[PDB]
Amino acid sequence: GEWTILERLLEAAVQQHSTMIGRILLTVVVIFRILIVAIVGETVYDDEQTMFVCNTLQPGCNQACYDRAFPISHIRYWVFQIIMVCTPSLCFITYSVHQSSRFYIIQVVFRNALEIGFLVGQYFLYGFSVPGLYECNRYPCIKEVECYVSRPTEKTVFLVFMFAVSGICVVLNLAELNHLG
Amino acid sequence: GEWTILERLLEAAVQQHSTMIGRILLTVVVIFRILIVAIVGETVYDDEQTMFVCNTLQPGCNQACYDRAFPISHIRYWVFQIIMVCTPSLCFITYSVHQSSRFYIIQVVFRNALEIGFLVGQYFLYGFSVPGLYECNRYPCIKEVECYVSRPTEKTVFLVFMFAVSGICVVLNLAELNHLG
Amino acid sequence: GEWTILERLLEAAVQQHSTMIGRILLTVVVIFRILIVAIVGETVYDDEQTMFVCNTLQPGCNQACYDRAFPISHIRYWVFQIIMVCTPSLCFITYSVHQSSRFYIIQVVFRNALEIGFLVGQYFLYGFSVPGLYECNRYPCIKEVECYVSRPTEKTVFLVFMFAVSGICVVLNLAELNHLG
Amino acid sequence: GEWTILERLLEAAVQQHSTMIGRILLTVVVIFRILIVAIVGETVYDDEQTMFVCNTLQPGCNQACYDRAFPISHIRYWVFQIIMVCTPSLCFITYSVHQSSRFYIIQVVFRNALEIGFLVGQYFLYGFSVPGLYECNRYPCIKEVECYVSRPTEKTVFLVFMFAVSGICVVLNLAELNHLG
Amino acid sequence: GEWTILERLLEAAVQQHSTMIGRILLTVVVIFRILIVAIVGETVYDDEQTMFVCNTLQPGCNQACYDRAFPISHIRYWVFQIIMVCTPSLCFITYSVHQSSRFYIIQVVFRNALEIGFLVGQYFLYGFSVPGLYECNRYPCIKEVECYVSRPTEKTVFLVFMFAVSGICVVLNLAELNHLG
Amino acid sequence: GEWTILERLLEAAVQQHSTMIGRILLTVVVIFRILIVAIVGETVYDDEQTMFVCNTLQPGCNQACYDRAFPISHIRYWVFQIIMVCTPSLCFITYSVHQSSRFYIIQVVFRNALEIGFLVGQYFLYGFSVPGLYECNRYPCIKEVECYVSRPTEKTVFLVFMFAVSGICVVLNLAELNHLG
Amino acid sequence: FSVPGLYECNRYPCIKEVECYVSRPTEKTVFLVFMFAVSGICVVLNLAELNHLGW
Repeated sequence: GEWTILERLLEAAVQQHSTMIGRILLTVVVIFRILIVAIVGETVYDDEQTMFVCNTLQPGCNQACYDRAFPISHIRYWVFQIIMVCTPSLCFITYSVHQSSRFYIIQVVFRNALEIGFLVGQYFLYGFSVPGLYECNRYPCIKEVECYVSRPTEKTVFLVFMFAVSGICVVLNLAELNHLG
Repeated sequence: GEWTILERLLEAAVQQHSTMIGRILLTVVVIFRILIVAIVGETVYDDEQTMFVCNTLQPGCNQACYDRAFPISHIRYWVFQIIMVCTPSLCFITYSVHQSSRFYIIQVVFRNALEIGFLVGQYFLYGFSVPGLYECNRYPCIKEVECYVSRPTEKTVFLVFMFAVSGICVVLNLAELNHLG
Repeated sequence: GEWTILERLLEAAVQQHSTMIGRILLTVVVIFRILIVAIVGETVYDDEQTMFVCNTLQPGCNQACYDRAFPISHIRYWVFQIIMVCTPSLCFITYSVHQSSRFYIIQVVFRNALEIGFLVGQYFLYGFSVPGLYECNRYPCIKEVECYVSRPTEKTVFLVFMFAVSGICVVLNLAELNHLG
Repeated sequence: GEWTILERLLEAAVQQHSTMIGRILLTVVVIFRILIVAIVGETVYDDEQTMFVCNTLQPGCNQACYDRAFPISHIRYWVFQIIMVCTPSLCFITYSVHQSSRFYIIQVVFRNALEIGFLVGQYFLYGFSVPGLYECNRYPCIKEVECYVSRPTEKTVFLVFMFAVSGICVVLNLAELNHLG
Repeated sequence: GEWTILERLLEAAVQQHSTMIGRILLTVVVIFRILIVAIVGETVYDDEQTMFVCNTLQPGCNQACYDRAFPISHIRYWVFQIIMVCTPSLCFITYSVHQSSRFYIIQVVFRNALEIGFLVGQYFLYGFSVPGLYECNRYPCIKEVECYVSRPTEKTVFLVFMFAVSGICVVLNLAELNHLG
Repeated sequence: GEWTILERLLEAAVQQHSTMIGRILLTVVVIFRILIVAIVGETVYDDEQTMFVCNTLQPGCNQACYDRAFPISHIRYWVFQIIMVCTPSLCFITYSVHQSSRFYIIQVVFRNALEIGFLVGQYFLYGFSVPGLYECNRYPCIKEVECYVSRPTEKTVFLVFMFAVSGICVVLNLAELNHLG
Repeated sequence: FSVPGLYECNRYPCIKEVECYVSRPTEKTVFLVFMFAVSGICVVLNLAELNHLGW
C-alpha cells in the first residue's frame, strides 16, 4: 500500500501537546507496529492460499477449507488495527482548523477503548499459535479431511510478537489514563 | 495505482471554506475509505479468478461463470466511487482561478446525489454477503454447474464495512443539506 | 508506469493563459482519464492472455487467436491517447523559453484534430462491446475454432465509459473552437 | 526501473543554452520516447518467453529457439538507446562544474553519430515487422521445428512507431548540424 | 517495504552529538546493512518455497519439511535486526522534545546488548552455511525423506557476509564502550 | 531496490573537491553502471531459475545443477560492486562533520584497489560468455546430465558491456593515481 | 429399440444432472434390432408348433 500518505498525516498530526506517556506510546506504535507491518509482514502472508493444500480429490474443497481456517488474514487485521488506533490522533487535524484539553481527554479514553478492543479481538480470532494441520468438515468436502498450512512457525512468531506489542501499548494507555485520574 | 496524485490534488482542494459537517465528512472520507482501499482492499481481490473453480470439464466455462458471478470487481467499484465522490471538491481548483457561495450549494447537492446513487448501486449490484457457492447456467457450460469462490468471508466483511461507511457519509451529507436549509 | 513525470510536466505546463472551456476540458482530462487509467485500468487487462483459452489441441493456436482477436490492448491505446492529447499543452514548455495568441489557436486546432482522430479510431478498432466468444480461422488452427475471453463485461463497461468521456472532450473542443470563431 | 533519477539528471542538465532545433529535439525525445517506453513498452514484453511455444517434445528447445529468434529484447534496446542518446546532454553537468561553444559543437556531432548508429542498428537487428511464426534449426532441437510468437502485432506497431520517432530525431539532428555549418 | 520512512527517521535522528566511533558505526550500519538488505537480499529469498522440493508423493510434506528446515527466513531476521538495532538511536527524537549525557550512556549499553544478542542468535539459528540437502522426519511425511534447497550457495555467501558485518559492528560497540569507561 | 537512498547519499557526497579525472570517473559510474543496472539488468535475470531445465527425471537435479552453474547471479554481483566502489566516496560524509588532502589520497588508493579487485573477480567468476548448454555431474543427478540456460545471448552482451565499463573505470583510476604521483 | 449416444444422469455423487457419452451406439442399436428380429422369428415358430400339436 501507500504508507507514505498515512505517514504524512501522522507527521502533520503529532503537532499536538502530549505528555511523556503519550510520546512513549507514539514511539512504540511508530517503531514496533508500522515499520514491521509495512516491511516484514506483507511477504509472509503472500503465498498462503497458493501453498495451502488438502488431501482430497474434491474440486472446491481447498477454497472452502482455507476460508474456514483463515477467515481473515493476520496482516489485514493488523493493518486495520493500525489505521483505527491512530484515528483519535488524526482527529486533531480537523479540531485544529476549528480552533483556528477536553479533546485530549476524549482522545485518551477512545484510544484505550480501541486498544483493549483490538487486543481482545485478536485473542478470540486467532489465539496464540498457528498449527500446521487443520481438520475440515465443510461442503463440498466429504466428511472430514486434513489440510496443511504454509509457514506455520513464522506466523506463530508474528502472532506472539504482535500480542506482546499490543499488550505494551495497552499498559501505556492505562498508565496515562491513571495519570489523568 | 498512483494515489499520490489524487492526494496532492485533494490537498490543493481542501483550501475551500467549509462547515463543521463538511470537515467531519472529509475526515471520514480520508480515513475510512481512501486509506483502506489503497492499502488493504487490493490484495484481497488479487487471485479472484486464479482461485475460482468450477466442477466441469468444459473449456471456457470458468471464464463464463466468473464473468456471470462477478461482473465488476468490488475493489474497482469502490475506487471509482472514491474518485467520483471527490469530484465536487476537486472542481474548486478550477473555480478558484476564475475568481482571481452558490458554488458551495451546488457542491453539496451534487455530493449528496453522488453518495446516494453509489450507495443504492452498491446495494443492487452486490447485496450484503458473498456466498461460497455459485450456480451457473451459461454457455459453453452444460445445463447447470456449480462453482466455488475464493475468500468469501473476507469479502463479506469488506462489503459490510464499506456499506456502513457509505451510510455514515450519506447521513452526514443529509445533515449538512438540512443545515443549509 | 511512472505517471509522476507526466504529472510534473502537466503541472509546469498549465501555467498558460486559458479560457473557461479550456479549463473545463483540462479538469475532465485530469479527472476522468488520467486518474482512472493509472489506477483502475491496468489490473483489468493483466491476465488477458493467461486466461484466454481455445477449444483445440493445436500448439500455437492460443497465440494466433489472441493476436487476431485483440491486436492492441485497450489500456495501451488509452495510455497512448492520453499522452498524445496532452502534447499541444506540453509544447508550451518549449514555446515559453523562446519568448523569454497564434500558438493558442494552433494548440486548439491540433487538439481538436487529435481528439476526433482518436475517437474515430477507437470506434473502428473496438466498437461498443467485448463479446465473450470468438471465432478463429487463422494458422496454425484447424479450420474454425472457438475461443473464450476473460472478463468480457468489465471491459465492455470500460469501453462505454471511455467512449463517453472522449465524446465529452470532443464536444468541449468544438465549443471552444466555435468560441474562437 | 527508477526513471526519476534519469529525469532529475535531465532536469539539471537542460540548463544549457540551446537553439530552436535543439529544444524541438529535446521535446521529441522527452515526449515520444521516454514517456512511452517507461509506461507502455514494459508490459508488452513481459510474457514473451512464458508465452513462446514450439511444436516439439525436446527439452531445452524452447530456450534455444527463443534465444535464436529474439537475441535482445526490443524494450531493452530502446532503453539503452535512450540512455546513450542523452549522454552528450548529461556531460554538461561535468563541464559546468569544471568551468566553475566548442563543447556545444562536440555535443551536436556526437549526438548525430549516436542517433544514426542506433537507427541503423535497429534496422539491422529487427527490421520492420515481427512475424507470428519462426523456423528453428538449432540444438537440441531435431532438424527443423516451428515456433509461435506472443503478441506479434502489438510489437510490429511498436517497431514502426519507434522507427518513425528515431527518423524524426535524426532529421532534426541533421537540420541543426547543417545550421552550425 | 517502504524503507524511505525509516531513512527519514534516521535522518532526523542523527542530529545527536556523537563520537568518532559512533559515526564509524553508523557509517557501517548505513552502508553494509541497510543498502544491501533493501536492494540485494529480497530477491534471493523470493522463490525459496516455490523451488523447494522433496522426493515423496505425500501431500503436505513439502510444507512440513520447509517449515522444519527454515523456521524463519534469513531476510526477515536481518530486517528485524536492522530495525531493532536503530531503536536506541531513534529514541533521541522522543528525548529531544522532552529536553526542549546519561541518555548517551544508556544508548551505548543498550546498543551493545542488542548487537551481541542478535549476533549470538544468528549463530544459533542458522550457523555458517546452508546445505543443499535436508533430511526430514516430520508428519505427514513417511519415516525419513530427502529434500532439496534452492540457491544454497548464494545464501551461504549472504550468511558469511552478514556475520562478518555484525562482528564488525560488535567490535566497534565494544571499542566505544571501553572508551566511555 | 530503493536506489533513491543511494542516490541521495551520492548527491550529498559529491560536494568534495575533485580533479578532472575524478569527475570523468564519477560521470562514467553514474551513467554506465547505476542507470543500466537499476533499469535494464534486473529484468534479464528474473526468470533464470524458472526457465532453467535439465534432461532428467530426478527430483532435485534442477536445483543442484542451477546452483553449480550459477553460484551467484550476475546482477547481484554488479549491485554489490556498485555499492562497494562508492564507499570511499561515501566516507566523505563522515569525514566532513569532524571538521565542523591525506583523505583524498587514501580514497584514490582504496578506490583503485576495489576496482581492480572486482574486475579480476568478475573475470575469474564468469569469464567472457554465457553458453547455452551445461554439463552437470552433481548429486542427486545420475552420472552426467545436460541442462539448458535461459537467455544466454542477452547475458553475454551484458557481461561484455560490464567488463568494458569496468576496464574504463580502472584505466581512469590508474590515470588519476599516476597524476597524484 | 435403440441405444442413444447421450445420457443424462443425476445420481450421487454427481452434482445435479450431468451429461455422459456412450461408446459405439450405432453398432449396439443394430445388434439390438437384429436380436429382437431373431427372437421374434423363434417365438413365431414355437407358436406355430404349439398350435399344430396343441388343441
